[PDB]
Amino acid sequence: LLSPETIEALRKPTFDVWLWEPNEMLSCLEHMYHDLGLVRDFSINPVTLRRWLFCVHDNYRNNPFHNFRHCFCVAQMMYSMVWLCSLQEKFSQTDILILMTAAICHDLDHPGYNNTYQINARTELAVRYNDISPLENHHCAVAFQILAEPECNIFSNIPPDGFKQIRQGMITLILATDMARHAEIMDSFKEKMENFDYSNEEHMTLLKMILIKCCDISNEVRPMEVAEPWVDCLLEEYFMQSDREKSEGLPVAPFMDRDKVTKATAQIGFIKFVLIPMFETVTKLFPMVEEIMLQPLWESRDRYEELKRIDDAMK
Amino acid sequence: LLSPETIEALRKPTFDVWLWEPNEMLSCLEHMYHDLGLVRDFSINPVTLRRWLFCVHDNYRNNPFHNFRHCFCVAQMMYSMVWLCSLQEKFSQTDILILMTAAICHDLDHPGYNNTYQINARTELAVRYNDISPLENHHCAVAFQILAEPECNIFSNIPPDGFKQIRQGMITLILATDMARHAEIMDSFKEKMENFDYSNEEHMTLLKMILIKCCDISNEVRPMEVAEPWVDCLLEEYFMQSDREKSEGLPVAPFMDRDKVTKATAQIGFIKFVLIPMFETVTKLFPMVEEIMLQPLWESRDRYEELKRIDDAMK
Ligand SMILES: CCC[C@H]1CN(CC(=O)N2CCc3ccccc32)Cc2c1[nH]c(=O)c(C#N)c2-c1ccc(C)cc1
Ligand SMILES: [Mg+2]
Ligand code: NA
Ligand code: NA
Repeated sequence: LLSPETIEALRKPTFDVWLWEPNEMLSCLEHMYHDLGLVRDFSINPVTLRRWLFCVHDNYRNNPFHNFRHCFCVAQMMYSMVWLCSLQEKFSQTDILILMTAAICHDLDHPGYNNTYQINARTELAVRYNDISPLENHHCAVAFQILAEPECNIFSNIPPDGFKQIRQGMITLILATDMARHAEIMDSFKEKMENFDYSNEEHMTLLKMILIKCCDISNEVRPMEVAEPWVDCLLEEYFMQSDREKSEGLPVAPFMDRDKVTKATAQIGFIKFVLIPMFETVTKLFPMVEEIMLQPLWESRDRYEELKRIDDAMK
Repeated sequence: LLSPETIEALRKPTFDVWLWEPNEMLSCLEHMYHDLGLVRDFSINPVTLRRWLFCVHDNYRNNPFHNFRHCFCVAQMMYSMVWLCSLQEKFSQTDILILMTAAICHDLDHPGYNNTYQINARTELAVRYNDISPLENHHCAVAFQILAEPECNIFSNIPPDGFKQIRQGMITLILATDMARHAEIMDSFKEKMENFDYSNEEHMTLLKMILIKCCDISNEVRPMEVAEPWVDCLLEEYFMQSDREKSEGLPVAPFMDRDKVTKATAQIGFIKFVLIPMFETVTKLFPMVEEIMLQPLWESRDRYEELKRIDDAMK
């Protein structure tokens, strides 16, 4: 249970996610729902909220990166963004609920190997989802198989009008965390940014997809003490893919090959080309993000480049 | 064995489809992949082609409408419009192969209850496909499961690069048979119709989708000896659903309700507001479409609107 200091600390992207076990992180997730007013406002059963989170945890696998601790991070970032940008002013509790609950469920039952792998290798998955985000489809399908189980049904006191709405909302947001759609989504978002209209449901739907996207890859925003380990974790998972592809005679992405990559090169690429554009467009709507999220993205890039000439002198 | 009155009758849309038993209709679909070049071309095995088709028979269901026979009508109709329109000049044999093969697999394993039931009943299927064309994804999914079996893999001898173009093609096509996407498809089709261009893959891709749709719903193009028994069938399914749907508290469509439908009324709008204006914008690119198809339609509309006043006098 929760230290009033921690209680404060948890809302900030600083927060050291490595000082926490699973079952403590679960106690943190429980807190966020209570704190955000979700439990009161959607008559969530407090036992059933605990049981669901266990049910959820249970169904993430032990991958180097795509494990429960990713999910917790993404959630905790969404919670963080909710306080930073005062999102409870700009969204309904039913939107807020959707964001949190998506965030938690978004990379569920991840097998460790992305869609590219799923597709190329004709996996039962990609067969079953016809090469359209077989992962991210599955994530949802699990997410609701879980919620179907009455003891893990935290929506049990929401009537069908509510549920239908949340279901669509979650399914959108989870499916947007395929990166194949990153520029697609980022373009459409910039288009609507010219004259952003908090009245306009398509604008908010985009905004929401962005927010979870920001979270689905916020790692580097955190302190580097905290952030860097994830990179190793990610790479470890990546090389674990390519080795199996190189084995089975399947395509290998340049970002996933042992020989071609370095930690320093790949992250410079990702920070400058993917992250800072996304967190820039979002800074337009919420200025308070420059300071808290762009700053330690700028720093993290400045570090990786000094680490680049150190990767270049050695080899 | 096929008599050459049959081998003549198959290439045109009149072809009566209630005569032939299953094993005989398989022979027709064999004839078509030899006759259209695809056996000679794609190095297709002559026994993997009779296994894949006997297999594909086993994985339709005994549905009042959406059955193997529906699969035959649509492909046999799809055959009819290769000669009719002379599509072997405009389209590649890849495009010819996809279109044929899609037609054959397009409503695979249909349970006889539409997207709107699966979803509203929160059925395993709907949960899995997240309300996104639940059936048209399931059909496509069952398809490529047969063609992953090595004793049915007709594409065995095809490259993955060819297979990958046959994949992300047959896919695009079967997901277009969700009439729920009808409106959306039509309008994007007339968007290109302004200035049509057989060079462009997209315009050509859109064309391909249109063509296959016209087939799923191509019953009243046929002679009303042949064409009218598919409105006793369609409704036998439609009612079976709306019996259970009322019986499980679930919304019922007007158009499926027992006591709001009389065959005639149903097909008049289904002809006036769906079939006619589709085939009309098919005919701008291929004029011979007018003669053969838009005719037996216009007359089936007349036939039904009189059949209407026999119904209206009675009630
Ligand atoms: C080895 C390079 C590390 C670098 C670049 N890399 C980018 C990448 O692999 N891909 C492959 C598909 C794609 C589409 C558009 C842009 C990039 C990429 C992955 C990544 C990086 N840094 C990160 O902090 C995170 C995080 N979170 C990710 C990351 C984030 C999400 C997921 C699903 C996977 C990886
Ligand atoms: Mg994911
Ligand atoms: Na687990
Ligand atoms: Na069967």
